Amino acid sequence: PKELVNEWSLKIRKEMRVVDRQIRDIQREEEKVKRSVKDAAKKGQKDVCIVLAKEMIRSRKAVSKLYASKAHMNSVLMGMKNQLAVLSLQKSTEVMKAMQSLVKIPEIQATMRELSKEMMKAGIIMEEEAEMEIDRILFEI
Repeated sequence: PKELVNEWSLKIRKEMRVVDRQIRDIQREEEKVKRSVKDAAKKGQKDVCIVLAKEMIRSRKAVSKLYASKAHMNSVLMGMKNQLAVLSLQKSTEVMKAMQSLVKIPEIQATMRELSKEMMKAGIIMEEEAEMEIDRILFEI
């Protein structure tokens, strides 16, 4: 199954773009929240700042989880590079676990699980102090 790899690669790579895109937006959005946060600071609106702040943390986590996804994707792409050399299809216990952590990202969430079948077939398988992070970013901006 050399034919499969080439397509899968492409699919995987295509989701990678979605991932870059989604990040590009979240960041474009943080540019803005940053400004608001400042404005609200200058006008002494504490509650607007705290709130927007939670918006910011939420973003950072969002983006991070995304870059983590990009990694997982590359692990899987690598596994594809490999599958080419492994004289057939061997059960790369690597591209197993990555594609198990990948079927849990909203946007790529759907497809992945379907690629996971195509593969599994005849081949491979207290944040209570996060009330301190906000107070941090406020300061950090």
